[PDB]
Formats: sequence, C-alpha cells, structure tokens
Amino acid sequence: CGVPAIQPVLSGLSRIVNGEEAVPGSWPWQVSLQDKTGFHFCGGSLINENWVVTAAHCGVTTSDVVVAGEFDQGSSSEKIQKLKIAKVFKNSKYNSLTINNDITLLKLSTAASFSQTVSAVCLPSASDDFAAGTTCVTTGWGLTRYTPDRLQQASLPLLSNTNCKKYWGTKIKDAMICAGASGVSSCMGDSGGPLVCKKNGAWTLVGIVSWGSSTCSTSTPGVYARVTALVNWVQQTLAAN
Amino acid sequence: CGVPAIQPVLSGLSRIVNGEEAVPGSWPWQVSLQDKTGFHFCGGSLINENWVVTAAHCGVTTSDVVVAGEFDQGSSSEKIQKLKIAKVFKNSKYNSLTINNDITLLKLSTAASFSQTVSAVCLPSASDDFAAGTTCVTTGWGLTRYTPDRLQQASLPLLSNTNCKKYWGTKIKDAMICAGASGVSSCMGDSGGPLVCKKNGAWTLVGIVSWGSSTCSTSTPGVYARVTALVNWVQQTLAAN
Repeated sequence: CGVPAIQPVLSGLSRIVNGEEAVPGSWPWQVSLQDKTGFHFCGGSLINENWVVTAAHCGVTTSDVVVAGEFDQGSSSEKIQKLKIAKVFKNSKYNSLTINNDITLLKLSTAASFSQTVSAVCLPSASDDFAAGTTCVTTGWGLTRYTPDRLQQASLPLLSNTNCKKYWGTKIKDAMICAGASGVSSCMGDSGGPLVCKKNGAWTLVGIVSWGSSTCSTSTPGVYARVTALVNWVQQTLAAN
Repeated sequence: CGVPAIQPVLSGLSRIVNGEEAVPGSWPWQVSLQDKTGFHFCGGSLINENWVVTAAHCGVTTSDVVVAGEFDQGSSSEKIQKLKIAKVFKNSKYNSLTINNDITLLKLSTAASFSQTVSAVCLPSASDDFAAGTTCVTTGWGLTRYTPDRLQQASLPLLSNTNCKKYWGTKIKDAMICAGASGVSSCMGDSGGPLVCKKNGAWTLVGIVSWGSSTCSTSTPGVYARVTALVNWVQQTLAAN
C-alpha cells in the first residue's frame, strides 16, 4: 500500500495558488463518488479491494457508485471501474452540526481489480505523530465546484490545532486536523477526498476533507477529519463485516 | 396559533447590528434543544402540543430533550417544560452536503401543556407567497455561540433567491429562502430556529435556520429552509403518526 506504480511528480507550482495537474494514475487510491445520475459529488480513498473511506457529511448511500481509476472526468476514453456499494457504515460518533468525527466506510458489492492505476493508500496507526509543518498532499476534482476536469494536486503544510484555531476558532475539535494557509488553496480536494503524507517511502492517509475556506483563500487552511483519531474504528468495522 | 398571549414588542434596534432582547414569553413556540448533558445546541418551533419542527442538520436524536417556555437560559428560576422526544422524523430528501430540504420533525413522548408562554406557530400553506422585501423576524439564543443568554430577536427582510445568489452563488436551492443583509445580523437564530412573518394578525413560520455568514456580517443574508416547500411533507408526517 502507499506506493504508486506510477510515481507522482510534484513541482513548485503544487505549492502556490490552486496547485497543479497530477500525473495520470499517480494517485491510485483516489476514487470519485457518483450518484444515481453520474454526477460527481464527493471523493474517497481505497484502503483495500473491498472498502473505500470517505467523509460522513457526504451522505453516501447504496444508490451511489464508486468510480476508480479515473483521471479525466471529461474523457469517456480511459479505463475505469464503476463499483456498486453494498453497505454504508457511518461512524456513529459523527456530529452533523460540528462535522466532528467526519468519516464513513463504504463496502463494495464486488471487489475492485487492483492494477497500476488502482491500489490502496496506507492507513496510519492510532499512535503515529505527523508533526506541524510537515508537507502533505491533497488531491481531487474539487475545483470543478466552481475550471479543469483533470485530477489536481497541491502540497501544503500541516498546522497544530492551536494555530489552526487562530483561523477557525472553536469549530476545531480533537478529531480534526488543519493544513494549508501557506499561499496555496485547499479547494482542489473534494469533500471526503484524501490528505496524504509520505512516511518511510509510503503515502499514508492523514486527513479526509471536511471543509475549507468559503472563498478558496490562499491564507486560510483546510479542515480535515484526523485519521489517527478514527483508524481504530476503521479497523473494528473491517473486522466485524 | 400564531397569536402570542404576550405580544412581542419590536423596536428600531431590532433592525440593526445584532437585534435586541425580546419581551419574555412573547415568542411562545420557540423551544431550546438540549442534549443528554443539558447543553443547548439547536432551536425549534412548536407546531402543536405533540410536535416540534427543527432543522435536519441539527442531527437530533431521542436522547435529546425539548425545552419549552424558556427566556433566560441562565435563570434556574423560570417555569419551563423539559419534554422527552419519542421519535425523530428526518425528511428523507435531506441532502447533508448541500443542506437542502433541511427539516426534521420531533414527536414528543408526552404533550406540552400550552399556556400564555407555550403555544404553537402557524404553518403556511404550500401555495402562500411571501414576497421579497417583506419584513420578518428571527429569534433565538444563537449569539451565545460566540454575550447575552436571554432570548434575542431581529427584524430583517426576505430576499428573492435570484438576489440571494449574488451572495451565496450556487449553494442556494429552491427549497431555500434568504433574509437579511439589511444592516442587521442573522446570527441570533439558532440552527433550526424560526423565521416568522405576520400574515393577517398571525405569525407564520416561513423559514428554519440552515446557515449564515461565518462572521455574522450585517451585509450577508441568512439562509433558511423554505417552509412552503416542505409543509406538505410536514402534514403527511403528522397524519401518518
């Protein structure tokens, strides 16, 4: 896990304004979530061939589909896997008013076929420490909400929650983590999309997109679900189903 | 319904900055929603002795309590009714990502005792037309989220959805309505709290608080669930339960 067969290329432009285009297939856990009608509404991350992790505030149901292997949402030409959802597991601690504990698991009906362009992100241990100032990467088609239809990426640093409160105040809870405000926007991440950091040669899922600056400010950090705080619940859910 | 036994007094100060204090008991349908621990997290409105209407994004469950007859949340001295919730009816069309169709009904276990300070707001017909520019009133303890602990009120005008889109863009859906940006803030309304307008001597529930300006701007309108679009669902739910 965490080692793409097609390696990401990250340039200085990933650090400013709205990031830059990714190399196709270089973020192989990134999936798109489409509703009954084919409309892309959220992101998510494969954690193995049968399970996708996304945000609870996406409100995914079993009439939505998981789309793997995608790069260009405007191309009907690329090999993709449209996978049906058999069951949705929303974290019971999710507070839909503060958006705290913002995580949901999706169990697929049939397994994805892992390949060079479809494979799993690594999950952290609950005890892992990702320090403030660490450069991490967020990816998604979140800029289409306002414009390129190809997968974008940005490099942005983690913040301590204390420093994140200077921007967002009391909305920041312990199961949250912030990144950005470094002169680059966080809006390329879809709701539910990944924030990953490279630990010992492998990319690890550190955050899930919860919300960001209402104006895509380059000086306002994104707020993510903190995966260390929720990974025990993830592993308990996989073991019981 | 819609005719308080204690009549509201609304002065010019209800029109600017953060509104003004209400006369005690003059908004008798206003309830407070408290969790297991007594913490006030949302508002709502009585529509009869057995049913409270609030917003779906409040995520109310049967371990929360409805508190009626309140004025001063810091006073342990006033007569109030703490009412248990027997069942929660979230509108199935609620989209937790756009906050569209943001309405939930609460059926009480035991009826409230209606009085001078506890009584019901009127519901509109689906076909009622509340025109842009109509002065309406929002009430709540929403300023405690940042400060007075007594019930506040503000007068603010309705906007057409077209004009509301100039502020909020594509987040405005048909089951929504906006009010304010007239030099007064909308933040005194709790999530799920009422927006009422006086039609033929009776106060009618026109909106339910969905979200507002992240900085409580006096030039940014509040966004509410549009009750005309959801009242048929309300009446269908009351008739089947």
